[PDB]
Amino acid sequence: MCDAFVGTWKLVSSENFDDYMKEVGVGFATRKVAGMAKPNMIISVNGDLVTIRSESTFKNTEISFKLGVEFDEITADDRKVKSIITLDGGALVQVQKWDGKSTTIKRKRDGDKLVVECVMKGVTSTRVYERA
Repeated sequence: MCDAFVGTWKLVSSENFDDYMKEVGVGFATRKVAGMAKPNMIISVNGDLVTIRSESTFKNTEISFKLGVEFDEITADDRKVKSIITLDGGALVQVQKWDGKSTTIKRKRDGDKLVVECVMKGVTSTRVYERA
């Protein structure tokens, strides 16, 4: 399950992430630190349970989830959200909902890349990772 996503991924490019974070509501200082971070993303699967870790000097976070089962999450910027992650067309699609708001984070395999597209109210950020 989700075999293609398994690995340790290193950030190679980031586009429009500051604007994305502004739209989400991330504070100025936090945006500054999060933006200069070069996280690794470590994805693993154990049976039906997927784990995604994000590691950097900014923060270390981890989520463990089952596809299609809503779960509670504290994000790296300290929002308490309800998250649902689905596999749609080979892409892992995560929707986070909080305070009447929503954002979508799509993780897709493209060649030897993992491409992460984050969208909120039509503001989009794209982060590309490659295997470490």
